[PDB]
Amino acid sequence: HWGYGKHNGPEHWHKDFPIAKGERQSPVDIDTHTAKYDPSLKPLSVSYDQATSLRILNNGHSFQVTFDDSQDKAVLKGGPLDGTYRLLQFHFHWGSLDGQGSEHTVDKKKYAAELHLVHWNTKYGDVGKAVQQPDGLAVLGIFLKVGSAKPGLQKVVDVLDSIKTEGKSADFTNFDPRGLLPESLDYWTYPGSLTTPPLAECVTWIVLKEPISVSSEQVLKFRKLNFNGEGEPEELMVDNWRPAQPLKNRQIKASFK
Ligand SMILES: COc1cc2c[n+](Cc3cc(OC)c(OC)c(OC)c3)ccc2cc1OS(N)(=O)=O
Ligand SMILES: [Zn+2]
Repeated sequence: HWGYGKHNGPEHWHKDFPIAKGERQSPVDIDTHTAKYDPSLKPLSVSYDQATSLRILNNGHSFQVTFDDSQDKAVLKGGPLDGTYRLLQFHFHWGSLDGQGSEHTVDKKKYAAELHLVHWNTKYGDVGKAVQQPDGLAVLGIFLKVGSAKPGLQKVVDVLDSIKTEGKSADFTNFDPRGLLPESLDYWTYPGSLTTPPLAECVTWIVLKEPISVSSEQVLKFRKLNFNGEGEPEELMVDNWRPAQPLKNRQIKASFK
């Protein structure tokens, strides 16, 4: 089954998921000199004041915080989107070294990690239906660089000890995702896919220009999670990122000049 190792990593995924070689795969390198300023793009509207986090889970390839998406509590709208998208979860991708870990790159520059906030289009009623649609999901991507600590991330960092191995989960209530956002909401956008299997091409990507800073002590605690389940040979959860895919017939648009 798929993963990020030598024998089951991204270069192998196409054998189980032929769409891995598709026309709108993610992530991509963002070439800042060929991205196109689009003045018709609206500002992002991020309404997270009513968010209700539920649980944090090690799913064997990442860790994720899940939210209550049974109502329009935490929604994303505006930008390139039509309609309302509800926040479902966030998770991270990170590296074994501070020079790698992000999935998207900017002028070939890799960041230490990348935060994905996954939202689904309420027009489709449930996330399972949305993944079958070209505009089903919107993923907000935020880069992490190593520097000063990010205080709003520390509650996540402090609980990772309790979900060290695959399948462990814990109650994780009253977490405010607004503490993870950069100051500016300037963004690039392009049509893309999930970066994990089944790699469905259902995502409007929104990648923020401004990275957030995290401390070396914060990101080191990511690197001590395990891919394996408890009682299996230990395997540190690092480099759980898919490399950049061909842009093919797509245009990256920028909201900022
Ligand atoms: C942890 O990484 C991810 C978890 C995801 C989890 N989901 C949830 C999901 C995905 C589904 O199908 C793919 C579902 O229908 C089978 C479904 O029914 C409830 C729920 C969707 C997209 C995801 C994308 C993810 O990665 S990414 N990098 O493309 O944002
Ligand atoms: Zn992701």
